[PDB]
Amino acid sequence: KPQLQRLAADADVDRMCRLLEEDGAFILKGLLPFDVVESFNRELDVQMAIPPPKGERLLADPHFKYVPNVATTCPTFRNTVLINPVIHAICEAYFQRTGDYWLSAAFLREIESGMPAQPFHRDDATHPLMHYQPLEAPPVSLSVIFPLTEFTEENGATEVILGSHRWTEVGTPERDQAVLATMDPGDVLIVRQRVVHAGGGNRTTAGKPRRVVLAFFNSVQLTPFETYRTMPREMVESMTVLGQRMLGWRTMKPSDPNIVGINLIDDKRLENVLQLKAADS
Amino acid sequence: PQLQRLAADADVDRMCRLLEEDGAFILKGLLPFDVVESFNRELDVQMAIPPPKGERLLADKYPPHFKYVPNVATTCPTFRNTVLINPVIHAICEAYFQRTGDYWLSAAFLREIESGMPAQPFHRDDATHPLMHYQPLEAPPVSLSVIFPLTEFTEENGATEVILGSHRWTEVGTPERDQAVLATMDPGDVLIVRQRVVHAGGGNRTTAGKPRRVVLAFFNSVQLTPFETYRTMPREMVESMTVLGQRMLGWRTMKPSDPNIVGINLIDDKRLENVLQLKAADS
Ligand SMILES: [Fe+3]
Ligand SMILES: [Fe+3]
Repeated sequence: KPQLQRLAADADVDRMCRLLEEDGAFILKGLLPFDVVESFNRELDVQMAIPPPKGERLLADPHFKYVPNVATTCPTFRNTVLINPVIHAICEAYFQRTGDYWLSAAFLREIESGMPAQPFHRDDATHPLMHYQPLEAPPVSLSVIFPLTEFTEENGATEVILGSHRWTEVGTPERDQAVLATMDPGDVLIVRQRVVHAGGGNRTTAGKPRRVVLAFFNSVQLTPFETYRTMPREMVESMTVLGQRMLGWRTMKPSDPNIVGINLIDDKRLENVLQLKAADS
Repeated sequence: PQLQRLAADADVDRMCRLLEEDGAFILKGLLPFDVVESFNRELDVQMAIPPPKGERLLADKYPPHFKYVPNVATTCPTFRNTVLINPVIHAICEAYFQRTGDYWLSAAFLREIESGMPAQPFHRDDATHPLMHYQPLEAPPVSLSVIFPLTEFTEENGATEVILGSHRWTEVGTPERDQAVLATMDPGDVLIVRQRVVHAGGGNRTTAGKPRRVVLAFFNSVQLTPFETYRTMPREMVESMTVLGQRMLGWRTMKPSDPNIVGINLIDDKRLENVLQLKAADS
């Protein structure tokens, strides 16, 4: 059975665009260097060791290891991963027809041993209107998936069904229709909108849990799952322009027919109203 | 067949159906005179202020006669404290968005059509979020146009031209203007227009007098990014609004329908309003 294509991180972007439309997913080898993976990994270690908050936990409410909006608490992600050029070439190619995109969410998941796999699904629950968008419409969401442990047959490599974005419905596909996204930390799995998939769970009996970071880039038309308006100003101005843009701190622009933009106020750009500085401005 | 006019106390089920059938209707005398009146007074203060000389994203694209006050919620207490939380408007919205879930205010701004501007083309309110163009008619609606005449609407001053049922058309095309019926209203009335209905601003034939004045509010599914972002309102202003008002303007976590079980516009796995420890006049 045809497997997921592995690609060198410096591969030409049009093949990745091509692959997204043909297979619906692909893998980049060694996009993030080891030291970058290492820092992010110890930054996330801090948040995991931070005691549990007592209020309500909207998504956490058995054992659900999970760090939300890692961009506010993980400098490596905020300052390096989020702005990674290869990622954004893909995005610009992919969001060609829809226009500006930004970060709807990026959060950590750990999968303990002996957890059942996911059921096959499409990433269309956060914005259910996507369920009704036809395949031909301009895509408005892109799943980017960072392994931070080994992804193996054993621990539950992500399962993808290639080409399945062409289906009208998910239905009940069989596990042996999927292929495995086995990768090493530093690699990245990129999944097109409408592609059917499932996390593998974890069938190790005893051992370290599989750790994945899930990033969702959507058209700026879609409301971000996580709002970054509470980030302190000084933290925001320490980011590059592109980083500020991805986190909803600037005015954006869906493609024409929208000739004006979005996320604006007083008929001005938000960043100008806020007198916003940036690492690279 | 003309747009049906209904009393403000009309039954909501009947209104919802009219949106499926006709696509638009009108509420007569929804806002009392004092509300219309003081809303107008607050507007004239903004019209008295010369437009900025910085960049102006929407105005600059129009000619230098564009009369426009953006996001009136930030400068018109009457809209922010009364009109925007109107019980009838929200009874309609709760029904219209039943299948998509929580909604909020993408935009609410002022237009003034001076004497002598020609007819606006027949369009649909689907340019801000073009993804709306591709949704099937069967999909849960995600956007709703609420139209507030602040002056008299008549055929001479270009009452809104609406084409009933035109949401079921596959294309817009280029229809001629006698296919449309007119939304002649008095101030205090409201024109409710469903997603995908074809319509146009008529223009202004009058040679003198007051420009036709309208406030257009767009209630969208919370899945859709608000056009106007109200995150720069001073906190004190926000906390003097009702909870509902705060939800309308993005200051609280909202919830799209299932299969979204979590919500949207939250942070630290918590509700935005709780992270902010945000009070409200009725909290
Ligand atoms: Fe998924
Ligand atoms: Fe319109």
